[PDB]
Amino acid sequence: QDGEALFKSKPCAACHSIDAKMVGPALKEVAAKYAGQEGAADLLAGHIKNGTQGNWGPIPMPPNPVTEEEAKTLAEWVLSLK
Ligand code: HEC
Ligand SMILES: [Zn+2]
Ligand SMILES: [Zn+2]
Repeated sequence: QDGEALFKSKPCAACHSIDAKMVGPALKEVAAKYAGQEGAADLLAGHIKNGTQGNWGPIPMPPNPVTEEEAKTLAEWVLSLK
């Protein structure tokens, strides 16, 4: 599956929109923040799979039910969002 397909088949939409702020940052805003940051795809892939907190606010993103390979597809897709 591609990034947009995984975005809908995994639980992401409970907390994220592509364009609007929900629980987590809008995915276009993640793309904007990490544009030009060397290494961002691997960083986001680990965060999508394993969870993270404190990059955008106090609310954490729990770990997600994704494989490495799904997390990498999703991270590359998120970074592509313009
Ligand atoms: C609520 C329970 C969430 C679900 C389900 C998913 N995400 Fe999330 N995400 C959420 C929050 C609250 C945050 C911000 C955390 C913080 O650091 O303040 C995030 C963050 C992201 C990011 C950005 C990470 C970064 O390093 O800046 C991405 C790319 C992201 N989330 C993607 C993502 C995907 C692909 C999900 C489905 C697999 C997903 N999230 C689930 C909240 C929640
Ligand atoms: Zn597609
Ligand atoms: Zn899967």
